[PDB]
Amino acid sequence: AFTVTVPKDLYVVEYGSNMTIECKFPVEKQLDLAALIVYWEMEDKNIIQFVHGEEDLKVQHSSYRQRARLLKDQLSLGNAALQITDVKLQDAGVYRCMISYGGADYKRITVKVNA
Amino acid sequence: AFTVTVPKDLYVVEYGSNMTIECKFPVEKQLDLAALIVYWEMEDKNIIQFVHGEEDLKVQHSSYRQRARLLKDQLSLGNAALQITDVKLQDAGVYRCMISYGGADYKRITVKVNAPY
Ligand SMILES: N#Cc1cncc(COc2cc(OCc3cccc(-c4ccc5c(c4)OCCO5)c3C(F)F)ccc2CNCCO)c1
Repeated sequence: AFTVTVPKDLYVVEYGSNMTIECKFPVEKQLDLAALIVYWEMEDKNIIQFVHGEEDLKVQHSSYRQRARLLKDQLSLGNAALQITDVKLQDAGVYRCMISYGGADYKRITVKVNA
Repeated sequence: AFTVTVPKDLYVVEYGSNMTIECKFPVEKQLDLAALIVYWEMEDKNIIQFVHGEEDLKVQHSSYRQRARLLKDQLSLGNAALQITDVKLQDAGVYRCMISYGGADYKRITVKVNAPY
C-alpha cells in the first residue's frame, strides 16, 4: 500500500534561520518523474507545485517567494524536502505535503517560530 | 493540464434535506478505476476515501457514517458526486475534494446551511 511518511510532526525553529521540513515516499528502484506529483500548501497558500518534473514560480504565494524550494537532490532518495530559508514569524502553522506516485497520500506538519 | 472543476463553489442547502456537491475531473472515455483516487474532507474530517473502485470505510470518520455516499454511477461521466444526507448545521463549512487520475488537483466548496422557521 502507498503511504507518505513524516520523520518530524513538529518543528521548533528561530527567526531568520533555515529549516527543512521532510516527507518520505516509497521509491522502488529509479524515480519515474512521469508519475511524481508533490504539493506543499499551508492554509491553502501554494508553496510548491511540482507536477511531472515541471514547476512554475508564478503560482507560488507572495509570502513564500524566493525563500522556499523543494530539494530535487533528495527526491530520488524518496524525500520531498521542502527547505525554507530566512524564516519569518508569519511562516508558522499547519503545512500539508501531498505526494502522488501511483497512489496518493498526505501528512500535516506543525511549525512554531521563536523571537 | 489536469484540472478539477466545480460547477458551483457555494451551496445554500436546507436543514434536514440532502445535498449533492460535485467535483468534475477529465475522463478520456476510460473507467481506469485502479488509477482513480477520490478523497473528500471537511475541517480535517475524512468523509470519503475511494480507491481501487471501493470506498475505504475504516479511515472514514464515523460522524459521516451511514450518511455520506460517493455516487459511483456518476464517476464514468468524470464526476465525484459527494451526497451527504440529513443535513445539519455542523455540515456547514469548507469541503475539499482531492482527485488523483494520472494527474492531481483539489478544489474547495463552501456550504451554508439555512433553517427557515
Ligand atoms: N487555494 C487554492 C487552490 C486552488 N486550485 C487548485 C489548487 C491546487 O493546485 C494543484 C495541485 C496539484 O497537486 C495536488 C496533489 C498532489 C499530490 C497528491 C494529491 C492527493 C490526491 C488525492 C489524495 C491524496 C493526495 O492523499 C490521500 C487522499 O487522496 C494532490 C491533491 F489532489 F490532493 C497539482 C496541480 C495544481 C494546479 N491546479 C490546476 C488548475 O486548477 C489550490
